[PDB]
Amino acid sequence: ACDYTCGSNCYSSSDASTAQAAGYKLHEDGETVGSNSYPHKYNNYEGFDFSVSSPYYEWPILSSGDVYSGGSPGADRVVFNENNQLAGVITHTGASGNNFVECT
Ligand SMILES: Nc1nc2c(ncn2[C@@H]2O[C@H](CO)[C@@H](O)[C@H]2OP(=O)(O)O)c(=O)[nH]1
Ligand SMILES: [Ca+2]
Ligand SMILES: [Ca+2]
Repeated sequence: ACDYTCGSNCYSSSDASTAQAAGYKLHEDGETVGSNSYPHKYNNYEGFDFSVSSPYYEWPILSSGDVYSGGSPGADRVVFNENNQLAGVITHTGASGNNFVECT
């Protein structure tokens, strides 16, 4: 079973933790990768009801199981905060334009 389902993509908690750890490390070191400069602040324009505190940062989580290193980011993202807490997993899949919807 999937802990997070982003469209057709199936993710386990371990996938989210592995992705979050990579993005958090880059955040703490003040570095970014990719043309879109990940990780970067997530403003929560969508108004998701995150239970943890801000600031929030988005980082790509890949369907292949591989850790993002600068290529195409795909549609899915893990959102984490300043205290290394997972806020949520979201996706562009099933959403209009560049909006996000939450993964189930
Ligand atoms: N949809 C959305 N985009 C955000 C948010 N916070 C930052 N962004 C960025 O705002 C711009 C319009 O969506 C994009 O550059 C997007 O970054 P990403 O495209 O890297 O996600 C947010 O809360 N929602
Ligand atoms: Ca996996
Ligand atoms: Ca692999």
